Amino acid sequence: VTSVAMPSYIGSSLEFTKNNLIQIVGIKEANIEVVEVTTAPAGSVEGMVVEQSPRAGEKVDLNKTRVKISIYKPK
Repeated sequence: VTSVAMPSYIGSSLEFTKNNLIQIVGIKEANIEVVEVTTAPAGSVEGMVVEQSPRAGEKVDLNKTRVKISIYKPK
């Protein structure tokens, strides 16, 4: 079975998170969706990962899972 635990990316930059998934975890670029969210916990920095699917430590299948990364982009 080619399923690993999802790293915790909350608080990291999008660039780090995307390239970690691709180069270290082995997720295909096609299976990463980036969404911008307008709200985030207090202290969040614009551009930072504030939510992720799968959640930290949950199963991610290297070929099946559609990874979703939410980035804080306030108005």
